[PDB]
Amino acid sequence: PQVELFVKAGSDGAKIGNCPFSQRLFMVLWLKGVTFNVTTVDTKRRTETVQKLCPGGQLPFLLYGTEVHTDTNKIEEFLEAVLCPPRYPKLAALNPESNTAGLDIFAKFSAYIKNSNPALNDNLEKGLLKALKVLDNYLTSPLPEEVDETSAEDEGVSQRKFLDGNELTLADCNLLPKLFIVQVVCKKYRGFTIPEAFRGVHRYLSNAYAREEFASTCPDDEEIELAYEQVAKALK
Repeated sequence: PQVELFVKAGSDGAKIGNCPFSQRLFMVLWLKGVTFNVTTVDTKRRTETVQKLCPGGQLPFLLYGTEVHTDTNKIEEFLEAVLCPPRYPKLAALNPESNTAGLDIFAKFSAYIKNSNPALNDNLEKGLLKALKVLDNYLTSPLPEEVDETSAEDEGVSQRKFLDGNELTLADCNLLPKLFIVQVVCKKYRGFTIPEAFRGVHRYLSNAYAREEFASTCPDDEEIELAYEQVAKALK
């Protein structure tokens, strides 16, 4: 059955532009191993097909067979439920807390980057750093599967590659595109990088950057910087 993912186009109206929902879904369909097409949508010059398919204008959206699905959380849940085993791997996290760890990082970033109040900058920076810390703690805390892990290097320190264990799950598909925006935008416009001190966060990222499902679905750095330029330059 035809699977077509419609995603935000970038600055030339045709390549993949900034959108962490679009990347999340691209990652979910890559991980499922299904055959799909991805179509970019220049929201300033929508085609008549797109206009007819998705009158509301939500983006990203999914065309499945003849059915149109909107809202990323809904599209992911639908895909998880319809692209299911034996044919397709389940990608849902086993540990519910894998789906919440790091949930506030993107909101704290957005507040920090859109801020133009010089007196709030350090406060918002610290709010971003604390959210990254919560994530780091989740990543260095052994998961259930690792209880009293006989093979641990350090006592009570986790070794797994990703949020929920050693395989990418739907929780990584949500979080990783958001962290990529954070890293790209914060480096270009605030001179901010995630502290090397967050060792769980940097291990997670090195492992993710080594996977093509993540690396090959990232928009070009340039598109994210372009999308964030106006707001991130507000701070004087």
